[PDB]
Amino acid sequence: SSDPLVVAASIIGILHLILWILDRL
Repeated sequence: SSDPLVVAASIIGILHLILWILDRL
């Protein structure tokens, strides 16, 4: 639904950002 999709997308973006920061370090 509209509430679960936006939450899922947000978690995905956060995980990608964390991975990128770990690679830069």
